[PDB]
Amino acid sequence: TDPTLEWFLSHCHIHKYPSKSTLIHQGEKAETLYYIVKGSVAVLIKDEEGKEMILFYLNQGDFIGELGLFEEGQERSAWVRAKTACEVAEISYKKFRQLIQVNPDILMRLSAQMARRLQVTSEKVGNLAFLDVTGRIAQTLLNLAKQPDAMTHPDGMQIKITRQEIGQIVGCSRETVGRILKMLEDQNLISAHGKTIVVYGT
Amino acid sequence: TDPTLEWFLSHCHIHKYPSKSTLIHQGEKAETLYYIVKGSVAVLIKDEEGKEMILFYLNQGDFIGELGLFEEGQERSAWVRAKTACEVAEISYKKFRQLIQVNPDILMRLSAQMARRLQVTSEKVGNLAFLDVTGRIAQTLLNLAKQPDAMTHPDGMQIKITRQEIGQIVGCSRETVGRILKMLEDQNLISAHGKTIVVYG
Ligand SMILES: Nc1ncnc2c1ncn2[C@@H]1O[C@@H]2COP(=O)(O)O[C@H]2[C@H]1O
Ligand SMILES: Nc1ncnc2c1ncn2[C@@H]1O[C@@H]2COP(=O)(O)O[C@H]2[C@H]1O
Ligand SMILES: Nc1ncnc2c1ncn2[C@@H]1O[C@@H]2COP(=O)(O)O[C@H]2[C@H]1O
Ligand SMILES: Nc1ncnc2c1ncn2[C@@H]1O[C@@H]2COP(=O)(O)O[C@H]2[C@H]1O
Repeated sequence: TDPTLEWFLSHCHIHKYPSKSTLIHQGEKAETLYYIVKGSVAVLIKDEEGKEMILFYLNQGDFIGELGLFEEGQERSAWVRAKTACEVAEISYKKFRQLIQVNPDILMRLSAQMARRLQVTSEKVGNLAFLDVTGRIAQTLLNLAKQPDAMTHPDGMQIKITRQEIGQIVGCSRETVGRILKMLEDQNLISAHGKTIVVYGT
Repeated sequence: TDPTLEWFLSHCHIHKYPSKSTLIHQGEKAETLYYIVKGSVAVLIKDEEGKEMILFYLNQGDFIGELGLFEEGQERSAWVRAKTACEVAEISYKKFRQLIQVNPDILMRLSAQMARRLQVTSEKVGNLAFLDVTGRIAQTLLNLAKQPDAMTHPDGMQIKITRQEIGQIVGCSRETVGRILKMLEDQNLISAHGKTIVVYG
């Protein structure tokens, strides 16, 4: 098994949250670090009109609220809401700074996740800068197809995903998502089989 | 004037890069960490057609090429180009991982810069998703006029930047930048005094 996590978790409080609950309130003062024992979450930023953007999906095995760890007086950089019911560990920054001196691997794992997040977020900047809505929705589909949650299909990878949520990822209305998907079918690039979406040539 | 940082540099091998040189190409196998002693660099990504986007500006006191540190077999995720002449400290991941075990403070310092970079890059995501090109150019000029290299001017603040570099930051053609600037002058919000730009306010 993993003694390091075990060791890490023995210094945490664990708490459970129902689906759709807000784990992190943007703007708040950061003093605590979190680790997802079970579940999945969305990280998201808002427009001044209430519009929500989904930055990132995090799951079992992810730290959360780590960005304020390295400087005192930081505030949460974004919102995090419980995608499913979650089981979440919690430890203060101070205590977590102490664990680091005993075993820096826990910091390595955390920074490993920051590095990954930075790479992917950077790619998202690129999509936003270089691609129109159509292009962005295509890359979004290709990426979801590459996920392990992607069911295998004769014609390609099969994903299940809401239009609304596709909109929150690329930054457009769900109506716009729908019209674009319908065009991608016509172009014979995907299929919209009721619930799922089959991404051809994946 | 910093015990840990010197301690860190003492293990580094220094290299100098002339302006406009590329320290890191995207795709390379990551096996080295960098630290900027002097100078400034641009981190950027290219598009399949060659269009360039500036992700971040890094300066004296910034690690570079740290994203490949935590997993092996990784590849450099972007290009880093010398914006000026640079004095850069360098060290292998292998030897760097040992510095961590000896003193994890050096990791905390590294990780602290990574944290900031994620916040600012997520902010950029917001910028691009919620603001039209006009919006982004305005915001950009403001941010530039709040810089320390922002010379002072009686009408406001003055900055020196090309339209090319403005489009690389906000993601538009240099012909788009020009057109938007003309409009900002029309609104008496800036002045195109040749090379430089006066930002009223
Ligand atoms: N671009 C991103 N990719 C992944 N996780 C993010 C991103 N932006 C913010 N987060 C997470 O959102 C959390 C909310 O507040 P913190 O800044 O405390 O810590 C944050 C990060 O863990
Ligand atoms: N630039 C944008 N234009 C429209 N909706 C956006 C934008 N950026 C983010 N969104 C969000 O994306 C969501 C997708 O579908 P909704 O109609 O539910 O509501 C949408 C908005 O909240
Ligand atoms: N969004 C970003 N903000 C700051 N620095 C970045 C960003 N994206 C990439 N870099 C730097 O670009 C470097 C090039 O390759 P690495 O992945 O080795 O390490 C990278 C980071 O140091
Ligand atoms: N979406 C974009 N459209 C056009 N140029 C872009 C875009 N995103 C980044 N760029 C870059 O921005 C640069 C600014 O001026 P150029 O026309 O010289 O070349 C441009 C491109 O390399």
